[PDB]
Amino acid sequence: PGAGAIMLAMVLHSVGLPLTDPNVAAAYAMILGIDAILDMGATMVNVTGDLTGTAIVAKTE
Amino acid sequence: KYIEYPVLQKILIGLILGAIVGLILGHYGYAHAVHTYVKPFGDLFVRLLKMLVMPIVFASLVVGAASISPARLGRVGVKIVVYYLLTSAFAVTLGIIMARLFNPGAGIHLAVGGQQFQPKQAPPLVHILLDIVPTNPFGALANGQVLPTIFFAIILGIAITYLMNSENEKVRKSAETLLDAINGLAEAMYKIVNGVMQYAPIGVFALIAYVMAEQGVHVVGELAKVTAAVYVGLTLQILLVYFVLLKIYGIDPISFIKHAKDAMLTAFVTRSSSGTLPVTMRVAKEMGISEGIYSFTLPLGATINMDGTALYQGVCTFFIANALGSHLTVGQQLTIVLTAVLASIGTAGVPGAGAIMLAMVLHSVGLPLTDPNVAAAYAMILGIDAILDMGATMVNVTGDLTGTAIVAKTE
Amino acid sequence: KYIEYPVLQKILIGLILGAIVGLILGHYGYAHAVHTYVKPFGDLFVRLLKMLVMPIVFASLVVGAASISPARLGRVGVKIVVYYLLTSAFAVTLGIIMARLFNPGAGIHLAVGGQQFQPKQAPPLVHILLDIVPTNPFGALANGQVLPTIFFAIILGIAITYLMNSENEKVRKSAETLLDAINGLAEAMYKIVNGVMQYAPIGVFALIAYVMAEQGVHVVGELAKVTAAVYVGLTLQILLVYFVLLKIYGIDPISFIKHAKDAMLTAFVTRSSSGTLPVTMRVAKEMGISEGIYSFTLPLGATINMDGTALYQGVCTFFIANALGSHLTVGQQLTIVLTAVLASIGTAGVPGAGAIMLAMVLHSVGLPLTDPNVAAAYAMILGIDAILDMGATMVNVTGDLTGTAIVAKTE
Amino acid sequence: AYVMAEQGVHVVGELAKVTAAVYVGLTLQILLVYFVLLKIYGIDPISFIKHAKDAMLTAFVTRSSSGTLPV
Ligand SMILES: N[C@@H](CC(=O)O)C(=O)O
Ligand SMILES: N[C@@H](CC(=O)O)C(=O)O
Ligand SMILES: N[C@@H](CC(=O)O)C(=O)O
Ligand code: NA
Ligand code: NA
Ligand code: NA
Ligand code: NA
Repeated sequence: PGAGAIMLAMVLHSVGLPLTDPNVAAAYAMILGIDAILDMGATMVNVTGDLTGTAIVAKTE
Repeated sequence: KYIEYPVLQKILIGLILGAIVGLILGHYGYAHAVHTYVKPFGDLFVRLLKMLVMPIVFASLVVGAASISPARLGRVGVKIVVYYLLTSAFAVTLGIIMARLFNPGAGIHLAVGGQQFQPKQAPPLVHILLDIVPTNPFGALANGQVLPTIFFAIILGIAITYLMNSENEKVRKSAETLLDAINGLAEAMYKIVNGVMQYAPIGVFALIAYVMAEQGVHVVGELAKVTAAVYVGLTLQILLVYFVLLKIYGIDPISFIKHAKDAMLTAFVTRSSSGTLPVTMRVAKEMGISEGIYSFTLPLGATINMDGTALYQGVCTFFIANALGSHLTVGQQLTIVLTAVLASIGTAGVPGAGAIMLAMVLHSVGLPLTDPNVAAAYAMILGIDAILDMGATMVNVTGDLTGTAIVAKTE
Repeated sequence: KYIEYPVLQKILIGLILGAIVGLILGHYGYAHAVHTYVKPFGDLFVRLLKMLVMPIVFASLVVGAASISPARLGRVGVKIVVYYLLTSAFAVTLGIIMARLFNPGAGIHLAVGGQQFQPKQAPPLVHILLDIVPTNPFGALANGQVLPTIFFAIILGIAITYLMNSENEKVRKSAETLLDAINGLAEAMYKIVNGVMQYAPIGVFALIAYVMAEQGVHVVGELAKVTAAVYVGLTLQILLVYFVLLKIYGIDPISFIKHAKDAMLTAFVTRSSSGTLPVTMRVAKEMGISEGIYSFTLPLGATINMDGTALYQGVCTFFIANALGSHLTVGQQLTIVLTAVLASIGTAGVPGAGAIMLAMVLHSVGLPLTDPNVAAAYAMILGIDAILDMGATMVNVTGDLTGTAIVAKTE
Repeated sequence: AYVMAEQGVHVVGELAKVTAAVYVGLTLQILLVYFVLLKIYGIDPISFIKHAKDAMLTAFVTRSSSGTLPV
């Protein structure tokens, strides 16, 4: 759970914004407060696409 | 090589210039370049200004407690305290009354729902007290320790004094040799505090160079709203309270700022009351106040009386409760004042420790630091921080000087 | 009970005696027993000689900067600087030109082939300078800190001078009391520095008792050859550079070592410029140099001008390049100079910190320390180290007296 | 590829000589002690290395008895 929210950092760093700047971290924080609420829907489609990835490959094997 | 242009010209010249060099280089993303190249010159300034604090506070206080009555320290003190608290207490309610008039934080919707908790609290008072009495004064000196130094120099000056009215007039010889040389030092340091101060022009340019590059950019929207209510609030303390308390105690308000700036401007750009002190003290002397007063109301004020911190502490505490829509109202409004006085008395005398203190006052009301949106909002303030810190410090100091001058025109 | 046989007899007496007790005790495997039994006496000497460094450096400078014009400090400084750089940069070339003349390391076959890497570099200059300004000068004293101390006593001395030129003749009284009592101290230290130095005969005996015991036996084969190359390189800096710069500046070259040894025989046997300095300074005074010079050019050179270090740092860099067969040639020979200077300026004033710096100079050229045969070769030098360290320090110090006496004959 | 890259160059002077001393010492344990104890115990000395290498060429290159063991 939410290691994706921690990972969100990597993807932030790739573009401009760096984590050190208060308003970067200010916004990220807010997101870290809505996080497991996202994480729910997130995980249900991390797995649903794992099942469709299996079923449609074995329907071809 | 200037050769010597006047200082309050070059000082005020580098201030308005490096503020623009800083803001331009800052908003064009160079603030790191600025923190590489410029910064270390605005450092050397504060470096030299610190270098003096330890002798100049110890020396000047031995002398000044020798050249005043034990009776009168003890009156000037109880005076400065009950004046210090009253000024500090006013600055909070003058902050609440600015975040009520303005509205920073409101208009960023972000509420949250959990407290207190439980919570904790208790400043270990007993230990802070026993602590002003140092156990090696050589020690105390040797590593910062201004408050425990005070309580020595006061004890020493009082004892030398006593040595001079003693029967055997061999000791009164020694008693003089000591107190002369001690004054030798103190006097010397006030000469060095002019030395540095010809460096100030550079140091002042290169300080708001860096402070304006690396945090001007953040003065935006609802954060900008926190600046204005604080700034317009600090420059309302100056006018509504000091000039009034100077006028009332019949000391000239405009001649007072006429003493200056020197310490008003080293307070602003350094954002260090402790680093200011030498300059702060040399504008006590140069304005004629008595040494047995100013060398003990100013090193105590440099920590205990931070009107400018406990103002921003008021209005920052409002911003983070506004951004969450938690309306604070009767009881808390009143327990902000108490605790932001506390939090500033409180704060240390160095850069943005007032902001770190801001945590004690938040936790005092509902909101606790752990809750992401609490912290999200606090983080934002931690980006407008050094910009508040400047004005905060310049009033933390100007309230010390008016405190001094107004107590000493009664004594 | 000697009762008092002459000092340079009894110090030169235990020197040539204890080098023989030590080599006999050490090559017959006892060097442990000698670091048990003898050593605490060679120690107690360096103990006593340290004890003074702090007052004697502080007090004397205050006085010497008071007793001269701010102008002339500024002029004796820039001089001593551009002198010191120049002496140090020759000493590497005179070290290169000795490990070219001898051949230390070549004749041991051990090659390796991986560099640079990348590599790194940049002494943080900004911060070493800003550091010479201490922020607690009580502090700085209270713990070693010689360079920050210098930057105070110079500003204090200068401040006092100005106080004696002030209208109010009550502060001129205080000013005198101070500078007088301060000179009270300085003077006193110079008396105790004779106290010890009657102990030096024992101490010198008991220092090379040990350094020769535990490191003589290693002066063998390719290692003896770096010794010869450095030692013959060192007593040829003395002759070709000092005596020549002394003659030229019209000061008597033989009457100069005739000032001595004292500072020449504590520098050698302590291997500490910092522990010497009391004896280094007392033979600046005793030979008639003015205090407003020697109490500022001897504590600065005590760290900044290390001729004997920057010499063995060139010929040790060679030894390690030759043992690996890594030939250095055009570009590196010149950037050994630059670096072995930097590395000695550079080195700390205490035992074998120069052998520890040798690393910084190895990595400036190809070889990195990690590779087994670089470190194998470096390990051998760490066993000839305190033996090189002796002469090395004796010329670090001798290059500060000459640098002092030749600048003071110009001022 | 690597062990020769980062440690071949050092086999030089007195160091090459411990190499020679060990290496010629090791291929003389093989001959004088194994082949002889194999012969004597009536197992075929050349048919024994003929078992191999496999365990002889992972033992050499891994420098791990523990990592060899499966082979
Ligand atoms: N740096 C401030 C403290 C603060 O308000 O953050 C001062 O010297 O007063
Ligand atoms: N022992 C030397 C330092 C060195 O060359 O290792 C000194 O005091 O100058
Ligand atoms: N690498 C060796 C051990 C050794 O001789 O260093 C082994 O696996 O047997
Ligand atoms: Na203050
Ligand atoms: Na405070
Ligand atoms: Na030296
Ligand atoms: Na050095």
